[PDB]
Amino acid sequence: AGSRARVYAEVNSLRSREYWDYEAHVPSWGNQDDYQLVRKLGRGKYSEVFEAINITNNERVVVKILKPVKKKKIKREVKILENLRGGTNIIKLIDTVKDPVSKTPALVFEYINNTDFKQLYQILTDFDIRFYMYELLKALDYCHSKGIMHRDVKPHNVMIDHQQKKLRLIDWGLAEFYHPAQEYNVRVASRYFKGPELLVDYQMYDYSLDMWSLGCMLASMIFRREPFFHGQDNYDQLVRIAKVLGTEELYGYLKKYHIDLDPHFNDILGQHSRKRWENFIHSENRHLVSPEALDLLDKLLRYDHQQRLTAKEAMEHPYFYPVVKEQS
Ligand SMILES: OCCCn1nnc2c(Br)c(Br)c(Br)c(Br)c21
Ligand SMILES: NCCc1ccc(Cl)c(Cl)c1
Ligand SMILES: NCCc1ccc(Cl)c(Cl)c1
Ligand SMILES: [Cl-]
Ligand SMILES: [Cl-]
Ligand code: NA
Ligand code: NA
Repeated sequence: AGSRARVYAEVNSLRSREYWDYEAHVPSWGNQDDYQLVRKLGRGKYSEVFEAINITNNERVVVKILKPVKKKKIKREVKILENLRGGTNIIKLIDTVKDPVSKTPALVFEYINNTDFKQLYQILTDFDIRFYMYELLKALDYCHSKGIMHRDVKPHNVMIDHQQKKLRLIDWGLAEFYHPAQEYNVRVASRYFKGPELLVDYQMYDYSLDMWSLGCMLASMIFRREPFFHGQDNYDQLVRIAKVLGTEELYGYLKKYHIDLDPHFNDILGQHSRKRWENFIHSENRHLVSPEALDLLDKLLRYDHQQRLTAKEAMEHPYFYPVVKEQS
């Protein structure tokens, strides 16, 4: 009874228990021998990712081989991906497979030809940013409507094929089901994309965490400061936020939710006014900034997770009118 989501709060309760009870999920594990690994694409604490070919039909795919130890987390990611099947701009899980001898599991995803935006021919326009942000919001509205928080929204988890104009939200390994009043682990998201709720150890968070991360991406793309809030560690991350949003405003948020603040913060927060968003504009980013971009940003990068726009409200904002008009 501390906080709950403004949208989609009871949606899992209204579904069959099997929908959200991922520990009870029994995946159907197909045969990894149908896939030929071509090249390594990346590696994380829990997985490694390869480009591959399905030798039975010549399809190019991505294979994520899972370090098999933590079976509950595997079931969680599999069930979430199955629940999100067909969702707009969510990476498509094609199959769940195992090495038939070792039984190590892997996930097979659709291929996306991921653009490196550091190495571009013409770099992003105002319309490009509006377009891709709208496409990303479609994925977040979809997963939130499906009762799921992504909890790791960041540029590297948003694949964009800038030639075909295709966007996919990937890496659902940290995603969870939202249940009202549930207390969640705050050790989620990338440092630069962690919401203030995580940084102050507030466990009763919801889908609005992803909307903070989204806002951080919007700020970095319109202002060209990437990442926008560049903490040196989790403590400094909150200081970077407070230098923009203000310290008195932080304390008002903490008071509202009765949040205890780790006293190490007292020695590092200092005192900071809330800054005007227009302060971030200069000649190198002016062409990407508009009154409507700043109004949207202001409504996403708020301490109070409850008062941030939902993904749908964000999609409805005038910033996206040119996108909706072109899409019609
Ligand atoms: O869902 C976790 C996925 C991990 N992961 N890491 N790098 C990826 C790239 Br490049 C592409 Br293309 C795709 Br498709 C996926 Br899938 C990738
Ligand atoms: N968290 C997954 C990050 C990741 C790893 C590899 C690739 Cl190729 C991409 Cl796009 C993104
Ligand atoms: N890896 C692509 C990250 C990215 C870049 C630009 C935009 Cl506008 C978005 Cl939504 C996402
Ligand atoms: Cl959790
Ligand atoms: Cl700053
Ligand atoms: Na898809
Ligand atoms: Na802390």
